[PDB]
Amino acid sequence: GSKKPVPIIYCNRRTGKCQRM
Repeated sequence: GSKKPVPIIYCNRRTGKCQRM
């Protein structure tokens, strides 16, 4: 989408780890 106003979980392949953004 455009933005993520929700503290949902996201997997950052760059750092090979999922966090909250």
